[PDB]
This record gives sequence, structure tokens and C-alpha cells, in this order.
Amino acid sequence: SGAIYVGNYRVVNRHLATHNDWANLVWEDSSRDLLVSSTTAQGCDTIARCDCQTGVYYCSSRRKHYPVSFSKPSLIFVEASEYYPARYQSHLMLAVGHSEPGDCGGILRCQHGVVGIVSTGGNGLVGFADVRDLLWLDE
Ligand SMILES: NC(=O)[C@H]1CCCN(C(=O)[C@H]2CCc3cccc(Br)c32)C1
Ligand SMILES: [Zn+2]
Repeated sequence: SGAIYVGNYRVVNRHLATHNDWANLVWEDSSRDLLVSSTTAQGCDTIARCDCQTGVYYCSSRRKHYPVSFSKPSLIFVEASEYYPARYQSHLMLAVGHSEPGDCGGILRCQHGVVGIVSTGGNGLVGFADVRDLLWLDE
């Protein structure tokens, strides 16, 4: 679990969005596993606007942060789950690192700010949904 709070927006994994997120919907994209809802309170976070390919992510299944080298956002095939059929997920970045289901929503940060959130994983891999291209989060 986890979210990004920036301005009057909450950014979550689309597959973990709540009834309240859907009732306050701003934008969602199944192909990216992202959903953004509106908030009444002003948010705690800064979004990176950069091309970093290194950063640090929070891994809830270890209660620890780990450094990572990650690929640029791309279209990656993701196996079927209870939430989606087998499909290509866009704007996804992969890295070598521990992840389990339950780790979705953990933040990836570089020195410039928040880069994205955990969205996929596998045997020693972790995948992050990029948010750096969503320029409107800042206004
Ligand atoms: N973005 C998606 O389609 C997600 C939906 C939930 C499921 N998903 C995953 O990758 C999960 C299932 C297998 C596994 C192993 C280690 C970490 C994670 Br996170 C996962 C894809
Ligand atoms: Zn950066």
C-alpha cells in the first residue's frame, strides 16, 4: 500500500484505489496502473522532473529503503493477475530489488523528488509506475 500526496491530488495504484478515490476521480489509466483522486487537504510531496535512472525505494515487506538502478519508462509485458488480464503496462521502470505483493504503493525517490510508485515485481525484480511526465500534478 501507499500513495503520493501532491497539492490537492492523491496518486495511488489503480488496482488499490478505494471507493473514495473513485468518487473523487481526476484521472486514471489502466495501462499505467495509476489513478489520481482529489483531496481537501494540501499534500506533503514534490514530484521529480528529471531523467534520473538511480534512486531509493521503500520496501514495505522489509520495512526498509533500498538503492536501485532502474530502466527508463517503457512498455513491459505483465502477466495476468486478479486485477488485470495479461497486457502491456506502459510507463513502467524495472530494477533489481526485493518486492512482494503488498509492496505496491511504495515510493521511489531521486535527489529531485518523487519518481514513481511500486507497481509490479517478480523474482528479485521490482517495477515502478513513473509519474514524472504528469506535469499537471504541480498545478
Ligand atoms: N501492475 C500490475 O499489473 C500488478 C497488479 C498486482 C499484481 N502484480 C504483480 O506484479 C504482483 C504479482 C506477482 C508479484 C511478485 C512480486 C511483487 C509483485 Br507487486 C507481484 C502486477
Ligand atoms: Zn532525479
